[PDB]
Amino acid sequence: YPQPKVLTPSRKDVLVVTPWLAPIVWEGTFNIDILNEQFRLQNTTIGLTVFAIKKYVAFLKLFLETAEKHFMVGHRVHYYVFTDQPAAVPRVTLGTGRQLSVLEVGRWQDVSMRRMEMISDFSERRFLSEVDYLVSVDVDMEFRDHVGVEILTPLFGTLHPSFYGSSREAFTYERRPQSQAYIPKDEGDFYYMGAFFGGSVQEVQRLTRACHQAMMVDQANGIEAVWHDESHLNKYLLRHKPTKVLSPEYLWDQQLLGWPAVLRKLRFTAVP
Amino acid sequence: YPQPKVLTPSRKDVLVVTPWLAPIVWEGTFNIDILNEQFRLQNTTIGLTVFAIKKYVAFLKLFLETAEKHFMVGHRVHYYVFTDQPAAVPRVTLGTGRQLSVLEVGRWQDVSMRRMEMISDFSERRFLSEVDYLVSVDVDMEFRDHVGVEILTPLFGTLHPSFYGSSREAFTYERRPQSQAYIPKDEGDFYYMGAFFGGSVQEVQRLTRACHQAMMVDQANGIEAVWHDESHLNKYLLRHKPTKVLSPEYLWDQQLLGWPAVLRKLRFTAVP
Ligand SMILES: O=c1ccn([C@@H]2O[C@H](COP(=O)(O)OP(=O)(O)O)[C@@H](O)[C@H]2O)c(=O)[nH]1
Ligand SMILES: O=c1ccn([C@@H]2O[C@H](COP(=O)(O)OP(=O)(O)O)[C@@H](O)[C@H]2O)c(=O)[nH]1
Repeated sequence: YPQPKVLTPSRKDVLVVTPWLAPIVWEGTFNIDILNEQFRLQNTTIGLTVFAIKKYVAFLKLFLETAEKHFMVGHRVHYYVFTDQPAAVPRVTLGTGRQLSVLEVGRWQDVSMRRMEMISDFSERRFLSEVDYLVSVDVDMEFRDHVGVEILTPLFGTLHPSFYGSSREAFTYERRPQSQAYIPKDEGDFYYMGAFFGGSVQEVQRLTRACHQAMMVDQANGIEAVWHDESHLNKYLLRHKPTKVLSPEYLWDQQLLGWPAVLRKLRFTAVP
Repeated sequence: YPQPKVLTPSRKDVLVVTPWLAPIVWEGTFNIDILNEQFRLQNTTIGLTVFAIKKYVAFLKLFLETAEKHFMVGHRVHYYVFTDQPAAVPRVTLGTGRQLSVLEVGRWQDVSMRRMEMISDFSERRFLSEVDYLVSVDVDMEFRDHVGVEILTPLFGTLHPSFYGSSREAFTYERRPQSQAYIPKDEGDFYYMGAFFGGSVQEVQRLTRACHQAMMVDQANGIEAVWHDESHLNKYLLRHKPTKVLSPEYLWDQQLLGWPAVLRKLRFTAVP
C-alpha cells in the first residue's frame, strides 16, 4: 500500500483530529485495507440497532438491503430491529456471518426515553455476549457508500450535517440550566446528531444508562430538553469525549443540503 | 477553551493522522488542558526508563533536571535509572508525586540486547504494579519544552528526525531476509527511532518481549540487524501499528538538523 506522506496533510480543507486527539473520519484519512485486517484479526462482531415503530417499519426494506451492500461488509454483523410490528419486518437475504433479531417493543414521555432506555436494557442483557461494538442509527436512511470498521472505537459520535460549519452559539444545545442536558453558551466542542452514535458495548452501556437516568431526572422536574435524547447525547459527549468523531459523510440529507465539495462520499443518507 | 474548527485543518503542512487513524502528535493538534484533565481523572502514573552505562552516567544530571521542568509535570512520574554505577547517579530534587529508582545492571551481544531484555524483565516484575504507562528514551538528551500526556496511548513510536521526509526505500530498515527484523523494499509506514517509544505497561511488555525474543533468534543465526534494537522496533511497529506516532518535535538534534519551519517546538533534543 502507498507510503503515508509526513509532509502532506491527508486533507487541506477540514480538521481530521479533535483537540483531544480523536480522529475525525473523512474520506482520504484512512486506508481501509489496513483497518479491515486489524479488525478481522480480532474476529470483530458489530451490532447495529434500529427502531422501526408504527409507520417507520416502511423504511426497513431499503435500510437492510443497503446495509447489506455497504455496512461492515466482510465482518460479522448482528442487526437488532426494535419494533412494535414483528410481522412487518421484511425478510431480506443476508450475507454470510450476518444475522438479524427482532425485538418486540411495547405516553410520549416513554416514547422520548425509549431509544436510550431500550438500548441500555438490551446492552446489559445482552448485546454484551453477542457483539464487540454497538452502533445505533435511525431507520429512515439508506446506505449509499462504504460504512465500515473505520468508525469503530470505544466511543463515537457523528457531526450533525446542519451544524458542522457553525459556531457553538448557533448549536441547538439545551440552554436551560434546569435541564440535565444544559450546556452553557461558552462551552461545547461539536454538535453531534442522535441518529448515529456507538462504541464498544461497555461504552454504549454507559452512555445510554447515563442519558436514560438524566432524562428521568428531567421528566420528574417537568422539563423536556429542546432536542430530546439528542440534547442529552450532546451533554454526555461534552463530558466524556468521543474517541473518534464521524464526519457528515456518515449522516447526510442530500435533498436538504445538496452535495458540497468537502464531502467526497455521501455514505448514509436520509430517505425523502 | 476555543471551539474546534471543522473546516480548518489543525495543520496545513504535515500529516496529523496515520492511514490507520492513529494521531501524529504535532504542536497545534492538541489542547493540553483537555488531555491533562482526562489523564488526571485516572490518576495516571508514567514510568520513564533510561540507561546510563559507563560514561553515559555523565548525561543524567541534565536529563533529570530538564525532565523535572518539562516531562509530565502535574502527573505522577517514576523514573527508573538502569546503571552500572549507582554512586554516579546525581541527587536531583524532584517535584511532588515524582520518584526515582536506581536499577543496577550487570560481551557486545548482550549489550545489544540489553535495553529490550531489561525492560521486558522489569516490565513483568513489576513496572506493572507501579505505573500505567512506560516510556523508554535515551539518556544523552535534554528536555527543552513540554512533553506530556498527549503522547500517552496503548502503543507509540516516534519519527526518526533524519527520515521523516524520506521515501521508504531510503529508510535504513534491516534489508536481509535472514534477519527477524527484515522489511522488504516495498513495505513500511514510517521509520521509528529506538530512542523514544512507549505505551501501556502491557503493550510495552509485549513489544520488548517480542524484540528480545527476535534478537536472540538473530544471534543464534549469526546476524545482527543493521541498526540493532531499532531495526527490530521498526519490524514490530510495522506488524503491530502504533496507536499514536510522535512527530520529530519529540526527538530532534538541532546541531545536526537545525530548526526547520515545520517544527514549532523542539521538545526533547540531543546533547552535543
Ligand atoms: O414513530 C416513530 C418515531 C420515531 N422512530 C425512530 O426514531 C428515529 C427518529 O425519528 P425522526 O424521523 O423524528 O428523526 P429526524 O430524522 O426527523 O430528526 C426514527 O428514525 C425511527 O428510527 C420510530 O421508529 N417510530
Ligand atoms: O555505553 C553505553 C552505550 C549506550 N547507552 C545507552 O543507550 C543509548 C544509545 O546510545 P547511542 O549514543 O549510541 O545512540 P545514538 O543517539 O548515538 O544513535 C544511549 O543514549 C544510552 O542511553 C549507555 O547507557 N551506555
